[PDB]
Amino acid sequence: MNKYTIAIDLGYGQIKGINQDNKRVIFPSIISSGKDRSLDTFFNSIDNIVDNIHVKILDEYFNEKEYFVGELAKRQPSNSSFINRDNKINSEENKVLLATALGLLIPNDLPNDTKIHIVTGLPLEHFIKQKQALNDMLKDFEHTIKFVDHNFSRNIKFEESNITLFPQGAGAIFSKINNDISSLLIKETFIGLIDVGFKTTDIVVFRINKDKEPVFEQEMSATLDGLGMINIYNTMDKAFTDNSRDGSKLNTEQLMLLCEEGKIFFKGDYIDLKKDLIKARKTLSTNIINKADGLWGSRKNSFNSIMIAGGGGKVLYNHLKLIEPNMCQLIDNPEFANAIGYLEFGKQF
Amino acid sequence: MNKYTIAIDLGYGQIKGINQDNKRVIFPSIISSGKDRSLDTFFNSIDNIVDNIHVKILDEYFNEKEYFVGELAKRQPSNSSFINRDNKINSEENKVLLATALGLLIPNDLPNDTKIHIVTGLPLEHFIKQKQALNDMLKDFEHTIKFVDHNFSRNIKFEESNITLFPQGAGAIFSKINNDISSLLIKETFIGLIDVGFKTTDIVVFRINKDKEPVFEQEMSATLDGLGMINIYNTMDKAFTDNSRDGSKLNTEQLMLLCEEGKIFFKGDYIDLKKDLIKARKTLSTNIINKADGLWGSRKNSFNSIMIAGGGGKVLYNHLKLIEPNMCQLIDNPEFANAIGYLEFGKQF
Amino acid sequence: MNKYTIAIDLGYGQIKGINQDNKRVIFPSIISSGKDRSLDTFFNSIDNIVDNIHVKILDEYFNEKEYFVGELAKRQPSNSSFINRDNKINSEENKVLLATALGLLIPNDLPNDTKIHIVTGLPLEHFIKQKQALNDMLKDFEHTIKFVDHNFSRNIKFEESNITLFPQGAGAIFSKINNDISSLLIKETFIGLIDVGFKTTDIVVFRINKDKEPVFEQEMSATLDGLGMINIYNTMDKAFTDNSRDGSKLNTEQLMLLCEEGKIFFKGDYIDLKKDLIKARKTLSTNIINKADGLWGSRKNSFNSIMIAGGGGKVLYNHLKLIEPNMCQLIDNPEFANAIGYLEFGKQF
Amino acid sequence: MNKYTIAIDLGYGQIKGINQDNKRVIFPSIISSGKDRSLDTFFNSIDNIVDNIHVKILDEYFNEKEYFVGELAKRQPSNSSFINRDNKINSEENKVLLATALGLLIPNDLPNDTKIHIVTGLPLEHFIKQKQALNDMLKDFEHTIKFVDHNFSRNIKFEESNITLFPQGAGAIFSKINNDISSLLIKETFIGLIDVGFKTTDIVVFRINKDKEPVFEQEMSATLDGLGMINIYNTMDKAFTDNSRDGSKLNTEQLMLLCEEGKIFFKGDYIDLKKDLIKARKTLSTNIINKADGLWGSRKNSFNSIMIAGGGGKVLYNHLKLIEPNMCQLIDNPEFANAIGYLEFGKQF
Ligand SMILES: Nc1ncnc2c1ncn2[C@@H]1O[C@H](COP(=O)(O)OP(=O)(O)O)[C@@H](O)[C@H]1O
Ligand SMILES: Nc1ncnc2c1ncn2[C@@H]1O[C@H](COP(=O)(O)OP(=O)(O)O)[C@@H](O)[C@H]1O
Ligand SMILES: Nc1ncnc2c1ncn2[C@@H]1O[C@H](COP(=O)(O)OP(=O)(O)O)[C@@H](O)[C@H]1O
Ligand SMILES: Nc1ncnc2c1ncn2[C@@H]1O[C@H](COP(=O)(O)OP(=O)(O)O)[C@@H](O)[C@H]1O
Ligand SMILES: [Mg+2]
Ligand SMILES: [Mg+2]
Ligand SMILES: [Mg+2]
Ligand SMILES: [Mg+2]
Repeated sequence: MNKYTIAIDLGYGQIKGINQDNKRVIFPSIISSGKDRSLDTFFNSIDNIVDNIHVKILDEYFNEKEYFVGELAKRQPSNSSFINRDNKINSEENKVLLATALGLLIPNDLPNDTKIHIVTGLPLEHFIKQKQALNDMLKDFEHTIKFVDHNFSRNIKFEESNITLFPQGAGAIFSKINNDISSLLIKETFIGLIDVGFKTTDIVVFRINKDKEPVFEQEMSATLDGLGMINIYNTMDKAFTDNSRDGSKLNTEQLMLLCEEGKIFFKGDYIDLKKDLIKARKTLSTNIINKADGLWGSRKNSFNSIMIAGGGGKVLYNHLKLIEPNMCQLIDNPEFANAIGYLEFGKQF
Repeated sequence: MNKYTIAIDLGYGQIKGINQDNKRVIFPSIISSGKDRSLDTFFNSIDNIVDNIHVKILDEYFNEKEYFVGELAKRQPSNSSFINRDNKINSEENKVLLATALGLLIPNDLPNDTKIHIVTGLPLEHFIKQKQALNDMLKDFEHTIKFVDHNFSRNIKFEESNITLFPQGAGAIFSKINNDISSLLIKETFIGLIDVGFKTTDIVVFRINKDKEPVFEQEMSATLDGLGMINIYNTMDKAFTDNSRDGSKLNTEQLMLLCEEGKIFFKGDYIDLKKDLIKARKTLSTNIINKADGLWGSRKNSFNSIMIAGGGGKVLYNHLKLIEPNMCQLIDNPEFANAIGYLEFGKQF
Repeated sequence: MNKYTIAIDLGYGQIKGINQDNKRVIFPSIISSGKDRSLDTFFNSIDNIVDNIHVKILDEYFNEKEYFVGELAKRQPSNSSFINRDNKINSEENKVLLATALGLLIPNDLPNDTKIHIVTGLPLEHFIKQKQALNDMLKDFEHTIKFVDHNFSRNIKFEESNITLFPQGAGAIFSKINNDISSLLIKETFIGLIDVGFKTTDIVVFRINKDKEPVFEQEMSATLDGLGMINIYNTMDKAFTDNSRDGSKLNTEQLMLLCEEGKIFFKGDYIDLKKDLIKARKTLSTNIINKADGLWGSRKNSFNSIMIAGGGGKVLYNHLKLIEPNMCQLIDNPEFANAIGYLEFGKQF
Repeated sequence: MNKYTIAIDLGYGQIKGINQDNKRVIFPSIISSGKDRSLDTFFNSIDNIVDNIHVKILDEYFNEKEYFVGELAKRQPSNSSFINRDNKINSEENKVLLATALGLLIPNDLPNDTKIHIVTGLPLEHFIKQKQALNDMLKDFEHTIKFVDHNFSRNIKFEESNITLFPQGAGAIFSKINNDISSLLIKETFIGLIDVGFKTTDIVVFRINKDKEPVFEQEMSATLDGLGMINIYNTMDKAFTDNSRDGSKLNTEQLMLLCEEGKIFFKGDYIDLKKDLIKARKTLSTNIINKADGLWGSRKNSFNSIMIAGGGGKVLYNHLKLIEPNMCQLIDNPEFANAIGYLEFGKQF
């Protein structure tokens, strides 16, 4: 047979991905130490493997460690703090999250003719800026996974001509909608793509030519580092200490429980910040419009399609609608548009 | 040895050039600053070198200033003005346009005893006026051009008796038709050449003598200063602001996009002004018919053929037909009539 | 700084060189003084500059010394001795011969700051011994060349980061077959490269690993000093005194003229030594294979392709076929095998 | 809008083409340089445009060359020598011939929003192997044609989903008889189709199923590369030189004239080679039957219809009948068997 293909996302909110065979996984970017589980196995059945990933990671050097990752690390109070996780792409913590989705997307008993073409990504301004460290790490990568409670290993090792990078959401509109939007693109019109993530937020536009082929705008597209969904979590934390006034702080779970709900269950009571929830949501999306028109002068008048994506874009649709109503819309998977955009435009390989 | 020859046109609509190979280049007269390009190479194509002219310029102090020019400069929001770009031929803006067309037309590794001829143009009412300023500038020219992201370079330095100054429209019908009009001309008549330039329209006529040689008449031929395609850009500019009723000013790109077609795209929908485009073209056509008859009394009634040139000569031909029907016609290259007219008449030396 | 590239050789029989632009020269390594060529100038057209290298050479103390070098010096009776030539890489001979092919391959129209990466060579066994002396010499190099009878000159000076030092036969099969022998190299084999030069004979092998990467074996690879084409010229010279039966002896030009053909025209008639030319070339070919197997035991069975290099192997290929038939083969440019190998593997910088 | 349909063929013998309107053209696959035809215009009236295709074809950079092509090229002594047409599918020989019939088969003044489906083919073994080689060449096809002496231009540029790819001889029976031979096809037999091409004769078989539908066999069907009418031109070329006994060689035009007649005229005489023409036609027909039954065991008895095609099939039908009498019939248009088969099966899209 031929060599296999995997597209995953290294997004700091939740690690996303979808393979060649349209199996997809998603889990928050939280890791923890792993400890052996037989007791809770007896009480509650682990029905979703992704729900309860306890994982061991092998190496030739014999430096294996058990890890709780994702949802199983989210229940941990001893997990990663996640509000200040470092953006070192070559870090050992990023090795845990990346090696997690590998065996999840590799089906059981693939032959040796199959070799995994990984397709991952960088931020837009960090694409050229942070290319070589991840190029070094994926060249460096040589491990073997071990699933606790499911008991099947995957030797994971990558040569060159098996790795592929693209910028964040590059093929999300260069592919995956580009056959669909051929009805809408006509002549010299900018289509708009916005990806609202946790740490960072990217807005990317493609100029089409007279020949109806898209071309990239590096001066009409940039990376909004420091503007993202993490600012809502940083605001709603400070609003909770404004609402509790004890000095008490939510943990890593209750903070991430808040900005989906707005009504935290604290001291047996619903400490409410519903007004401060919506105000922080109109805070962030308005701060995007200034950064949108910071790259968009009179050229906003030539737009024909505004698309938004990202998990933040799911919960800021009407908040970010005021860029251009009756034109802005929502992509089918706001979160998975990076990975499928890495998939379909990765199907050049 | 002999010296290689490149003919270029410094017309303000678009810069047009050709060398001894008959290799021809053409690009608009729009410049912008040079910005680093590594990201856009990963997205789209570079192979259209005319489309992507990022270019280093070494100066007499040999200090780099990068520039965008033409189509790459046209997509910039901070490009040159181009609607009131300076008419000074000694401008550093013109230093960008002059060296750029040379770099695409100097072949790789010419012989060392071969040097460079250049044949340029001046406006017909400005050739006596603006002769020695460009004669100073062409002799002062010592620069080194470096194509960014195509990566080949030329050190270009001229001396005296290498440059050649003719008026604009001098050799377009002196040469370039002399081998073809010999079956056309009869005796003691005039031929018609009207070069519809962008800012100024050039009108030139030749008397043929008894020996069937073109002799020039400066009293029946002059420059239409201020009359040209730049009036159509000014006319349809008001036509879009009056149709939008918003103060909606087009940029440099949309304005050239408008008067090419008349169907501008504006905020999700088209603003169609195809009707007023005919009215602006009938205006400029009438602006040439009446100014022709000032130079042409009943001496017009002794013509054999009328050719028209310029890029604006291409778009007017149906409404500029009514100067003289069944005698007016179009030259074979309305854009390249100047530079090829500079070329063969530059081969007199 | 788009720095230029020129790859040269220091071959005793002749100098082989090529630039970045794949312009290549070849000329014998024979020097003489320079004398005023104006008399022959009116007689015969001095057209081939490579045939007619009368060259003016300055130094740091501006001491101009004209030299006949190459083909014209070979025509001179008072030439370089060249069959007992000193092997000092820092010789004035090598100062001229290295500076010879520089200006013959330094192109026209170079930028002001742009330097040239020079790639050179050493004998393989002496690459440890003589690394300092050429690095002493290339750092020393500060001169100015000038070309008599072709009316152009070049500046010539280099520093470090422009120098590049790979041995003879190193990059010839490392690169230049790199993506072509990759389909031939499979697992745990050796590839054979033998340079049959004039004075020296090189043997170099490369173990390819499991990972399809060549690795070097210094103990299956050696420089056979004292074996080469210089034996055949010295053998047939005494044979010329034999078959002439008079004690008469050739000159240095007839020395290289003989064993290219074997039928020297002497005293109004040919002198036939064609039998001994077949004898000596088979005799040297016997001495190559035996000393090849001096480094090659049963590891000759671990070969998959043998290539030969140098000017001698081109005319020895029928008699050098006996190493391993249909596994041994001839490289396409037997002279320029080191040169292009110096080129692309010298293009790492 | 609605898109037109033109079916062409890239046959090395002669180009065969038809449109949606059944207006069909045929001309030999020979090109030559073009020269100014006005002297012959006055003597003989140019009526047949296909006889007299002098043509000039622009690129997208205003480079174009004069070309005689076809019968007009067969009158030229320095034309495409027709034994050495370029086997690269992206050759300029292919480029001019492809645009030739497309200039001839697009009627005048079609709407610009109405495109044209082009339907092509490849030899059967070379179809999938060279599919993307043609697929990029069809997308690269961007030209503008100009006919000398008839003076009507066509703009010619098509992308993907404007093209159509089915092999040589595939749709010849998969359409145009597949909905007509249903009285003859019953169950589990094989229909026979042999396209006798110039270079390559194709053998293709369709099995019919239980459900009275054709299914393809690839082990009973093959391309005979090097078997075709090109053997006869090569054979009789020796036969003329063996009968002349002088070394007098026929030209390209006398070659094709020979193996249509067998009686060339030569220096006041007919050099009779009719017997050698009998020798070639029985030999080639025997060679086709042998390679047919190489692919065919006792499944030759499982036949019900044997059709043949090609221009060679037009001139070998008696000798090629001897596979099976009363079953070896001839198709309607032996040249245009691919053409209408490309047309009607191209009407599926
Ligand atoms: N149902 C939801 N309710 C509230 N917030 C959500 C929801 N789904 C996703 N999010 C937010 O979106 C973020 C996920 O963004 P994502 O598309 O993964 O971007 P990145 O690639 O930067 O991780 C999460 O941090 C979360 O706060
Ligand atoms: N296809 C076209 N459609 C509309 N306008 C055109 C077209 N081609 C050229 N032009 C017009 O012609 C002008 C080019 O004139 P040109 O011959 O370059 O004269 P100049 O020497 O004054 O620059 C442009 O400014 C443009 O408006
Ligand atoms: N056509 C030829 N006929 C005979 N000998 C040749 C021919 N071409 C090259 N040679 C021999 O090859 C030698 C050139 O070897 P070369 O590859 O330059 O090695 P080196 O690097 O040691 O100089 C010359 O001395 C010459 O004797
Ligand atoms: N009337 C004819 N007489 C002799 N040969 C012919 C005649 N018509 C066609 N042919 C032969 O048939 C060939 C044409 O084959 P064709 O069907 O075009 O196949 P291809 O697709 O390979 O070009 C010509 O080369 C020619 O030799
Ligand atoms: Mg993201
Ligand atoms: Mg002009
Ligand atoms: Mg050597
Ligand atoms: Mg055919």
